[PDB]
Amino acid sequence: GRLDLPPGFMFKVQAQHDYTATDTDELQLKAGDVVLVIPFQNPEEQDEGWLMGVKESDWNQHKKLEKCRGVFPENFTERVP
Repeated sequence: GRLDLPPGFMFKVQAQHDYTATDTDELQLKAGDVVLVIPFQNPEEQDEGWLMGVKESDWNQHKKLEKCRGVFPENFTERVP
């Protein structure tokens, strides 16, 4: 996939449910998905219980992550050590 990693990135997470998100910049998660926790552009754009993360596949497009950026409920996902 990508050659470089996203700056500010935190870690990889694993969804535990299928949350269909349909927005202009939402993050669709599927029960058993892989998403990376990254620092959004601002916390004022983040919701309560939802953070800015990108899917594993999207990572491959890290080249244009700026267009892969999305949001997802952390309480609906799990942290991957």
